[PDB]
Amino acid sequence: HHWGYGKHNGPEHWHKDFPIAKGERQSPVDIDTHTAKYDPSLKPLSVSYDQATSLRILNNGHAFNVEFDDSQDKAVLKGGPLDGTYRLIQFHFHWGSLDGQGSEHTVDKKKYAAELHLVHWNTKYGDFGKAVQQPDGLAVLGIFLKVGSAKPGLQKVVDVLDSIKTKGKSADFTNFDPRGLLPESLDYWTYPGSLTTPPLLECVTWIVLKEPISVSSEQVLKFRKLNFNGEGEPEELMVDNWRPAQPLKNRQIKASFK
Ligand SMILES: C=CCN1CCC[C@@H]1CNC(=O)c1cc(S(N)(=O)=O)cc(OC)c1OC
Ligand SMILES: [Zn+2]
Repeated sequence: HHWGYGKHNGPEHWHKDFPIAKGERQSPVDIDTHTAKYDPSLKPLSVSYDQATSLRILNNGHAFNVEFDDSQDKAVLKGGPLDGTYRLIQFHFHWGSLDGQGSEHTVDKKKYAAELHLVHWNTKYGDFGKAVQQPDGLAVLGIFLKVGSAKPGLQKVVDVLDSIKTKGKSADFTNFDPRGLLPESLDYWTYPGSLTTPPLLECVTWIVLKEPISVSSEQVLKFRKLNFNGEGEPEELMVDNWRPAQPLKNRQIKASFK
């Protein structure tokens, strides 16, 4: 009886195995655009993905993760609210059964069709497992997806999903360029928070881009053909793999833009 996104094991149950689920800095949150304050002291974010080395794509039973070589400073996130250098380890998405839900963060209670998370770790802690034990260990770049025009830079991801339908399947996924998943603007909101999956560790500086990317209906329909189950098991479509907004508590969301 492991955690997941069903009736019996979904987000309202997680606190029993992971009591931090009711903690002081949980994610995701609703971004109230009228209460977020412009912070002129933040910087421009620096997203340096030209040397990124993707390796593999894995269906982990929750989402699919595109994994990178993080054994050197190749694809790194710096600036904005961050001090130091954060290495890209993996990206994944959260999405819905229908276009009106899927994102984890919300904007004035608006749900997007999906949300991309680019997960990076703070090199001062040496490895990812040490970083997730620190309050400043991870930086997650979050990007909303709306349904409209296709995202050309996403199609290589879409076209490999048939090969990783079920939990525990992986495929070679070399030479994928994550720059093709970014919107034009790097305007963002930021706040201190958590992993949105168990173990829900309070180790994340969240950086959520204001500008969504557009993907096609055909692209997101291919996300919804994945399976939470392993091969040969009763089919459970991989949909609605999002945690809902959590209480903001004693936190301020800051804006990089006026
Ligand atoms: C070294 C320990 C930390 N490990 C322990 C098992 C998962 C946890 C790592 N969690 C993540 O990387 C992880 C984080 C997120 S999220 N939405 O960025 O918090 C999602 C995910 O899979 C959809 C993840 O699993 C790979
Ligand atoms: Zn995520």
